[PDB]
Amino acid sequence: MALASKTAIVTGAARGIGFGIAQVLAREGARVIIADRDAHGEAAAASLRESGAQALFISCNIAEKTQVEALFSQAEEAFGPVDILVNNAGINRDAMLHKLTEADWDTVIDVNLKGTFLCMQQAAIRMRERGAGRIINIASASWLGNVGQTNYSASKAGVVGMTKTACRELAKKGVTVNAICPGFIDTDMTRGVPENVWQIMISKIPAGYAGEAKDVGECVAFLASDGARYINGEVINVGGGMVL
Amino acid sequence: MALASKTAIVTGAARGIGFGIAQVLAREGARVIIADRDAHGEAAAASLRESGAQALFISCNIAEKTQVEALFSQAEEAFGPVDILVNNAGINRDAMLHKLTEADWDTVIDVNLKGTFLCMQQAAIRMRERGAGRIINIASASWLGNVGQTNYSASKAGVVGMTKTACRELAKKGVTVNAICPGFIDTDMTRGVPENVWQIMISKIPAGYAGEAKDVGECVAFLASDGARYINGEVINVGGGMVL
Amino acid sequence: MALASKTAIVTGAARGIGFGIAQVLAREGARVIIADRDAHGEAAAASLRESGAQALFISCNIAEKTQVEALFSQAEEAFGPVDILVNNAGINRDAMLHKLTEADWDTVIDVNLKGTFLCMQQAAIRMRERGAGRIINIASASWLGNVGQTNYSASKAGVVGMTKTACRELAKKGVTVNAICPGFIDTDMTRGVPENVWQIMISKIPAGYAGEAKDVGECVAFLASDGARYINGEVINVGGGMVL
Amino acid sequence: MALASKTAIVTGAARGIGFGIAQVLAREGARVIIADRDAHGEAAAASLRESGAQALFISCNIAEKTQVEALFSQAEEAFGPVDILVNNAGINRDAMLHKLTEADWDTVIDVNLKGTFLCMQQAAIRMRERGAGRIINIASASWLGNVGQTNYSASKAGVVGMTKTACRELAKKGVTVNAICPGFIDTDMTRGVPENVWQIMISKIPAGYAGEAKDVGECVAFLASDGARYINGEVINVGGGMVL
Ligand SMILES: NC(=O)C1=CN([C@@H]2O[C@H](COP(=O)(O)OP(=O)(O)OC[C@H]3O[C@@H](n4cnc5c(N)ncnc54)[C@H](O)[C@@H]3O)[C@@H](O)[C@H]2O)C=CC1
Ligand SMILES: NC(=O)C1=CN([C@@H]2O[C@H](COP(=O)(O)OP(=O)(O)OC[C@H]3O[C@@H](n4cnc5c(N)ncnc54)[C@H](O)[C@@H]3O)[C@@H](O)[C@H]2O)C=CC1
Ligand SMILES: NC(=O)C1=CN([C@@H]2O[C@H](COP(=O)(O)OP(=O)(O)OC[C@H]3O[C@@H](n4cnc5c(N)ncnc54)[C@H](O)[C@@H]3O)[C@@H](O)[C@H]2O)C=CC1
Ligand SMILES: NC(=O)C1=CN([C@@H]2O[C@H](COP(=O)(O)OP(=O)(O)OC[C@H]3O[C@@H](n4cnc5c(N)ncnc54)[C@H](O)[C@@H]3O)[C@@H](O)[C@H]2O)C=CC1
Repeated sequence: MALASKTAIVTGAARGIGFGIAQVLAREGARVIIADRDAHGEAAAASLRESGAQALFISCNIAEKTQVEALFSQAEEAFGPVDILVNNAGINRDAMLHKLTEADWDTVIDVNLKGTFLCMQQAAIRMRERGAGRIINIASASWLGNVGQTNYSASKAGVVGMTKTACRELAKKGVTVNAICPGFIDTDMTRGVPENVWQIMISKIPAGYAGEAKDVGECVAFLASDGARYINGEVINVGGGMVL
Repeated sequence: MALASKTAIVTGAARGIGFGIAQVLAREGARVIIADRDAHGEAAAASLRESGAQALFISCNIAEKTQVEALFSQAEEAFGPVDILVNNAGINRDAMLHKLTEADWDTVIDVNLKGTFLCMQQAAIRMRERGAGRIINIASASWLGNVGQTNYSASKAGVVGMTKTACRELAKKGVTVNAICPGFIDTDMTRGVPENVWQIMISKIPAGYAGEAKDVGECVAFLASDGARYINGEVINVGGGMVL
Repeated sequence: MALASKTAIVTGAARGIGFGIAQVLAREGARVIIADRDAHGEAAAASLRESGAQALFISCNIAEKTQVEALFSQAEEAFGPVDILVNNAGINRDAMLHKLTEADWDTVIDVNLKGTFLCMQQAAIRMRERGAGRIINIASASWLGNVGQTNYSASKAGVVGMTKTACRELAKKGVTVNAICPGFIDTDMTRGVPENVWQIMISKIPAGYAGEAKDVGECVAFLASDGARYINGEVINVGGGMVL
Repeated sequence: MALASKTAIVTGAARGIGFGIAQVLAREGARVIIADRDAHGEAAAASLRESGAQALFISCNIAEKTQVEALFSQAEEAFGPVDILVNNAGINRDAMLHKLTEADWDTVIDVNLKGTFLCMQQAAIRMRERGAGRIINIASASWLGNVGQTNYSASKAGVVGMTKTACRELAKKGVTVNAICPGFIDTDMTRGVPENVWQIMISKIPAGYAGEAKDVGECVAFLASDGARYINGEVINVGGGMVL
């Protein structure tokens, strides 16, 4: 029970990787705020409660500062000081560089990059006064480039930059800020693809299988623990050796 | 005369690194569009003309798609197909993570990241049809983190991500896309800093001095030449060995 | 008890980081072989036994293939199949590039690089047949350069290269191979340094203090567990955010 | 004529990449020492002389300190102070990690890593007193791992480590030390492979073709010039965007 008596916000935790992260944190004893724009977040929180954990859904669009301020206020009123923030919420609006619309650019930056910043900021305001904390950002293997992902790669590389900046500003205050880059993970987004394509992606992964949400969760749980106090500003790939 | 009969757009070329880049490109025979939001860009273009080069100022705010579309239209009407794009325009609005205003976040992302995207997009639309081209993005040593630069580091890491994405999309079309990360360069932006700070930055540079605009220019000119056809998706530091 | 019923070899585990790693692995239930060239390794093993763990010292100079073959034979006779190898043993013989003697070059490469290879090889021979395993190499922040460390940086960068190579060869066989780069850790090697130097290294560490052996140990224990099955070929810095 | 009145040693310049580098340096006006263990080096030097350049073959096995000392003595007696050292000489003795013989390990480290060190050392002794110089090391895309190349990847990552170390020690003395990582280059070593295999390797290169020796040469020539004085400790890939 490595995270007993700790409070964690996981953004985008209604489903997929976020939900897997929330399960693992809950398994290790954390009180978990499921922060999501979608109301299925209530079902995710309920699922954690049914397994014996303490959990609460808070509706939040991370791209809106006032909603993010409200998320942190409410979270702390309910479960006390936020020890752990996991910035997992994100979207794709893929297109080739020459075709990408301004709207599809704007929206991906707004959620993945700005939204992540807004949450990091709220965590930082609080954590720097308490002298403790964990911020863990979910980036992507696409941060060093991927076809069709000018907006997404920009946003996720941006997240890595902020991660490293925040490490420098907050490390002396007892806070760690790290990034995880999932490789190819089995979720709803990756499942709905022709089976021939799936096999091509698998053949790019030296380990020979797609990861699960819980593989990302295990790495988050480790970075969130006291044993990872000296890991700061890192980018850890969770992709079975896969070089995108 | 490595760039004879080539047309280059250099954004942010009214002063500083951009102007140095434009000088070197002009020295190697390029026709140079000085693209800048500031009207001093006319004086910069005039200075190149007085030295014997062909040059033209076009007023442009790279954050506005319609102005960027106009920049490329006019550039091509005047000097023919754009062979080389140098995305140098950028700004700082520094602040610690816990203090950074939403406006200061927005503006830096809008210029450095989105602006760079808009220009890359216009270049890509054209260059992929011609089967030739050079895109060179000026990032920063701050892309892997720097105190006070949550917004700036996000934006510049983002530029690195897009650079690598564009390399993957465009390399087979005979186009290279690379990034230069200047370290500490002597310009108007770095000169207007307390003298105590300047000395701290100098002591971080193994070479023992601040670089000049022309040092960045020389690297741009090399990447722009036919001899660098096989360099693609690279991040080259021009910082006298400086590890930020 | 994440490593119950697992057998681990930790090279260089008589003292310092190696001994800390061995403690943490033992705490999580592993049977630990203390492999070291120094006979104080018997005391380290005894200390683990006195705390309730199973542990055995085996004398070994990792630079000698025949001794490494003997280490693995004996280890397996005593505690059964080796599930985990931690290549921690290493030395410094620092000197500026222009002064470094051939003997001091030879010895550092022989231990840090070749020794690590020999042990990796023995682990690989066995692990690839069993379809399971963990190899964790202790590299150094010096792998991307450090004054006075031509031989050491060469050796540790070399270790990173082998780590990534081995990930590619072994991942499909259910084995992970990862590297940890400690930053500045408080051990016998770092304590025996002029006090003026110590203070300079501390001022480079954003966290504000030198790490302990157990900080490296916690990261090893995580990578050795089933929860890190999808982390492969990584280089994880354990240095309180320190950029050397 | 960017390198007029400069003296360059290129190791391994009897054929392949080394010979291409020597051609480009000679084209830009350098006096070139072809340093090689093979006597075909005399023919390579003769070929440069027939094109109008000044060139000299010196027999040298870079793994032997006394021969390297002799190489630098003779080179300077013939063509005056060595301004540029290109450490290109290297070998492969590939094998899987579990099969690699001790002899094949030893020989690759001895040539690629130790040999490169010995030459760097001789250059450094001289260049640090003169207050000027260029060292350019040919590494490989394999430095971040490649199947069957435990020894080669170790050796080439090692070269990158030394490169960065030497940058830190020598930058303040007006010397730059950089590394080039060729991707997939058309030489005698790469030509002797079944044509079906070659096409698979080509399809992994975003640029869509294999590089030539002269592509590496162009990058060396640039780094060797005065225009690259502010590039130091860099690893530049010359591989058409190819991520190994
Ligand atoms: N699927 C994969 O294999 C990989 C995923 N990632 C990243 O990991 C993270 C999780 O991805 P998945 O589970 O695959 O995605 P998903 O789409 O299954 O889940 C995303 C969740 O975030 C929420 N969300 C979206 N926009 C939001 C906003 N503005 N405010 C609050 N919540 C919002 C959604 O409602 C949803 O519940 C994302 O950041 C994704 O980009 C990175 C690499 C690979
Ligand atoms: N000076 C340094 O040490 C470093 C500079 N950089 C980057 O290099 C680039 C140039 O830097 P400096 O010359 O120091 O900057 P500077 O501030 O001296 O000049 C920047 C130029 O860019 C133009 N510009 C700004 N926003 C624009 C827009 N939206 N549209 C069109 N033009 C615009 C400005 O009008 C100005 O002419 C910037 O992107 C900067 O972030 C990166 C690392 C270090
Ligand atoms: N302390 C620090 O801040 C850092 C340490 N490291 C690395 O961490 C590892 C451990 O370092 P410390 O515990 O600080 O050093 P240490 O010198 O205190 O302990 C080294 C141990 O390894 C053993 N060893 C040396 N050569 C050997 C050989 N040929 N065969 C078997 N055993 C051998 C020694 O007998 C000793 O027991 C080393 O590889 C070192 O390079 C890396 C970065 C920072
Ligand atoms: N061919 C390729 O695609 C790639 C080559 N490289 C590296 O680039 C460099 C040149 O490669 P190639 O031209 O293909 O090699 P090559 O095998 O065609 O030529 C290498 C030259 O180095 C010489 N040499 C070998 N050992 C020596 C020693 N101990 N002292 C002095 N000279 C010695 C040989 O006699 C030969 O003339 C090597 O370091 C190689 O590992 C790296 C990545 C890809």
